[PDB]
Amino acid sequence: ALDSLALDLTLRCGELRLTLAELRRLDAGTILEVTGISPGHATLCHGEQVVAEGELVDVEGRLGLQITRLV
Amino acid sequence: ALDSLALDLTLRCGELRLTLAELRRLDAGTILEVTGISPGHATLCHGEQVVAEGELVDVEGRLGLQITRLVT
Amino acid sequence: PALDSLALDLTLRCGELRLTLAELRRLDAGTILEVTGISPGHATLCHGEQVVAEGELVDVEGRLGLQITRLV
Amino acid sequence: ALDSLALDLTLRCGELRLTLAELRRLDAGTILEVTGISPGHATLCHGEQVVAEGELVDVEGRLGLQITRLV
Repeated sequence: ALDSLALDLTLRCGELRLTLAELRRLDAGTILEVTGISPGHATLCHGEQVVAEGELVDVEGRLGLQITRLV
Repeated sequence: ALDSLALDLTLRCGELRLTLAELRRLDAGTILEVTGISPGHATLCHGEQVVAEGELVDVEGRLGLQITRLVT
Repeated sequence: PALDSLALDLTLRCGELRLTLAELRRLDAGTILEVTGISPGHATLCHGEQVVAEGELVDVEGRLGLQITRLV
Repeated sequence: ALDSLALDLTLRCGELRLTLAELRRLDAGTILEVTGISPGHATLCHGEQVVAEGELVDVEGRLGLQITRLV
């Protein structure tokens, strides 16, 4: 009777800090380096809490997340 | 001095909805369908708010975000 | 500001060297010339002969990138 | 004019266009993508005139330009 509770989850595929002044100054075409993550890796999140780890995969041209570890 | 505010940003590579039951049935190997983003793309987020859109790139093995648009 | 829209043709500069006309005449394929001004992996961003930024050369999926280390 | 004339040459290892507004807005740590060149390639220039092409080489820690084509 709560098993049916629907959770909005997001894929967190990197983390970084910028100052507000830095963020205001970003232009299209510039690349931000996002250290701390293996490229294509994503964490499955509810808000700030991690629920699962995964890899971004191609599914017939669509984006999929293949779960590698439940957390 | 507010320009000096350090913001914790995330790269968001999509979203999905799962019930508590589904989240409980979830195991290694399961492929979940992702919505809200074209593949190879990501948004730059402060909490739940988008501040930019971009494309994921590889920079000598490190992940990069090539900004395509600032949400301003 | 109207001058903000000014398109500048900037150059990546990977150092410099001085040759006499005789030397440049003698210069054949395969010769390695010593470079001054930068150490390997570095470049300046240049407008004409004016340095406007310094940075590091990176590879972006087979493309050249300049990672800015300082704006001048 | 004589063979003893000394030319100040530069290594051009890429070209790009930014507006002044874009250039004003650049921050340390951001990456600019420089299309139209193979990484490590450089042209040897007198002003805006190409006199040679080559590859950037590391020789015992020191930067060199290995000449591939004379112009």
